[PDB]
Amino acid sequence: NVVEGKFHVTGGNVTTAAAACAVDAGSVDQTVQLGQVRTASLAQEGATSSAVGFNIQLNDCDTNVASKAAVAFLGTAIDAGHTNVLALQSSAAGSATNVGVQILDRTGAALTLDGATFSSETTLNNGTNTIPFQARYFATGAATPGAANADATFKVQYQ
Repeated sequence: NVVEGKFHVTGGNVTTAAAACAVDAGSVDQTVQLGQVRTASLAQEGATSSAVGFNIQLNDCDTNVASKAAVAFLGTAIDAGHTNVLALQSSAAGSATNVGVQILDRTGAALTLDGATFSSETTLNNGTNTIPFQARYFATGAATPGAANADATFKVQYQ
């Protein structure tokens, strides 16, 4: 009686303004294992699984172009009442219900997933910089077992 799955995320720079950095090729397409979580530990709205880390690495940054970077994520919100929780992908094995996936920035806050809400700003050094994130399961009710995969895309904005 578990939910198990992965978080798949792809992304790149905002392309409508100058980019201070290149996005590392290892960060533009990643899959984060969310783990095996018993539904008993996701039995009520608000319950969350232990978060799993993932990073977005930026290379060759020039702080004369911009001093800060942040990341916005886009994905399907699980419902209108939880716009910072990703809906699960469908699966042949039958996907879990009443549970979605959240993306957290360094501050621990779950991020809105509408492509317009940027994470906390990271002050850049020249060269390589890493922006750390986390992913976890979030229960919108009594979770039911089954595959629990989610996907999203990201854009890196410079300021």
